[PDB]
Amino acid sequence: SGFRKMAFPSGKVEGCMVQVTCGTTTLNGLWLDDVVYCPRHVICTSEDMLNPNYEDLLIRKSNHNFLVQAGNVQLRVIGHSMQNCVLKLKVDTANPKTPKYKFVRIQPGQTFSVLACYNGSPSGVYQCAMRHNFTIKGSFLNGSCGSVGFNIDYDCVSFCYMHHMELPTGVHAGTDLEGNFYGPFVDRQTAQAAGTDTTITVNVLAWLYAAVINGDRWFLNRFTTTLNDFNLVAMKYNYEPLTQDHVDILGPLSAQTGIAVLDMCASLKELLQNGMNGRTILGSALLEDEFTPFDVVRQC
Amino acid sequence: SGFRKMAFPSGKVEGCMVQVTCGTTTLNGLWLDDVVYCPRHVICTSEDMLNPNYEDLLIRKSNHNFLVQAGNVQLRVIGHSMQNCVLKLKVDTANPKTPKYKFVRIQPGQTFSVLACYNGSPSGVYQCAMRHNFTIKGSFLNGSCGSVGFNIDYDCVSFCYMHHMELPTGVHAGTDLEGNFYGPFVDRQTAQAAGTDTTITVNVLAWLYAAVINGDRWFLNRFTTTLNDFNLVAMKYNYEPLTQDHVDILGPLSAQTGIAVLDMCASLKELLQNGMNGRTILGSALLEDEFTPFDVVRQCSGVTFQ
Ligand SMILES: CN(C)c1ccc(N(Cc2cc(Cl)cs2)C(=O)Cc2cncc3cccc(O)c23)cc1
Ligand SMILES: CN(C)c1ccc(N(Cc2cc(Cl)cs2)C(=O)Cc2cncc3cccc(O)c23)cc1
Repeated sequence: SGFRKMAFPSGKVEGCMVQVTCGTTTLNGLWLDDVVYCPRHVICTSEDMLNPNYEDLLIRKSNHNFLVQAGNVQLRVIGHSMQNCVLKLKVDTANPKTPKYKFVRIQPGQTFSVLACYNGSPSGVYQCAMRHNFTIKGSFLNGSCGSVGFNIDYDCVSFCYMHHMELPTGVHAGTDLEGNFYGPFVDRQTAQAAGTDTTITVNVLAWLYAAVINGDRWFLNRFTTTLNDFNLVAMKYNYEPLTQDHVDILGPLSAQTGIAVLDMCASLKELLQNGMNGRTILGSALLEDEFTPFDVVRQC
Repeated sequence: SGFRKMAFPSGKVEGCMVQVTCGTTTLNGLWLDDVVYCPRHVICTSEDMLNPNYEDLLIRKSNHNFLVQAGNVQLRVIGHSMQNCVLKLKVDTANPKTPKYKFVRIQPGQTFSVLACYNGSPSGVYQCAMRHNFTIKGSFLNGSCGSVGFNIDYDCVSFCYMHHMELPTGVHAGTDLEGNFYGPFVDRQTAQAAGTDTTITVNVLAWLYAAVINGDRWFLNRFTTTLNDFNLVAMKYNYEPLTQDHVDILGPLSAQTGIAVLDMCASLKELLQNGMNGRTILGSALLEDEFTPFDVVRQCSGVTFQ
């Protein structure tokens, strides 16, 4: 039984974490084969941060400017090029602990594990998901830039997030492992604000199905709804409109529990329309949208 | 900024995880040096677990009736011994991935990461607190037996938990890597139930302390309280009575954030006598007692681990 906000075994990612130092700026890097990936604003300073010209600032750099320390070893960088907002660094030695890896770009609502690191050494691991405003809510302090999000399915590790900045609202933004920012954000200190965050409707329903598996059924009702009726209620509560694709992906859980997906929407509709009543679902007194349908099946 | 349920990096632990197979039963082991640790109920069949005779099922076993495997590699068993509810298995090859480790037993209210393993392969890591009925609100299925709980201090691992059973309330309990059970539990299949629980007060205060640091400060009030005044209300609401040493542990937080402990105990006392009134603290509709003060220090200072 049981259900928890469980993350992935971080061991693969820890063996790839290095500490990149450029000038007086020190952030973590990700050492994969002969390349060390890190946010390109490592070459930037606060003065340049407003509207930096990275290509201009990069050609003014040489390999003797970049200090990479994988524990007690200084790494001989032999190449510096850019790829969007991710800075890549060629080195003479491939990382011995490099796992089978792949670079992916996730869609909003997808969950991934984050290895929070400071000065190249891991500090902790937690589970995050990509909000629909293209931000994440993880715990990050200054110097955590370069920490990565990932998802280990099979031996292969799917890198999908690199941490770059924290927004004024406290949420965090980043890029895929190719430097493309999630959302409209750019690697500049200029005023950027996060769009209003909608609740993940599909993940809450998947989380509910997990509860039924574990035995909680108080939220269930005899009602059902048409899909159009439910999304009209959902946006009233700042929820995400639910696609037919979302219904199809919730089918696998529907079969195992016997509850129709739209039948489960009615329980969600009543739950929003009434409240938690003090009772809890899986120990949570709120509705958890950080569990994709895949997460529910994998753990249950 | 931001607050998350964060666990220790599992990498040191993953390199100790092995599978153990005795007879028909397969479960997880922990390979440290030339000895692997697994719960002693591996030798048991479901028929035998009704009335087990653990001493006698040992000597019947031979040194080749334990199929231990580290990935595809298969380890060669030298000898076996039982230490309480934990079975120790000597093997020919000492583990080259053995980290700086030590066996610790945590007191209730302590938190620790629990790497979840199935068939000797790590599957997930999550943070658990030792509840005061001595159980764990964790996620476990069949084959999860042998998963261990641990803490990382400096570069030293602290193995503190081993998972054996699942109670019928959906909670879990086990031992302290020396076979010594946590709470009134035995490793047999005969009618064990989880005792009534009390909220960990000190981990609630630290959690509220975190809310202040990450902006959320609605709950603060001008008043202050006193241990005896507060604790009297605490027993009524099935809360832990707050002791002297609890405040000293929370002392660093009160200094770093600037509001007094007994001032903050007041914000809890009013909260536990008025409800949250629809407000959410760090976006949670209920109080969280699964964050020790050292846990939030680890997250508000970013203590790295080598
Ligand atoms: C000059 N330099 C090294 C530098 C480094 C980081 C930043 N920024 C601002 C921007 C980054 C980008 Cl990209 C566009 S603006 C950061 O946001 C850093 C940061 C990252 N994660 C968590 C944090 C938590 C608290 C405070 C922080 O500063 C945090 C600015 C300049
Ligand atoms: C025969 N054998 C190896 C065996 C191993 C474990 C058990 N038990 C029952 C007892 C364990 C102890 Cl100690 C005293 S009774 C377990 O509880 C195992 C278990 C653990 N966690 C999650 C589970 C989820 C579903 C089903 C499970 O069986 C789960 C019974 C027999």
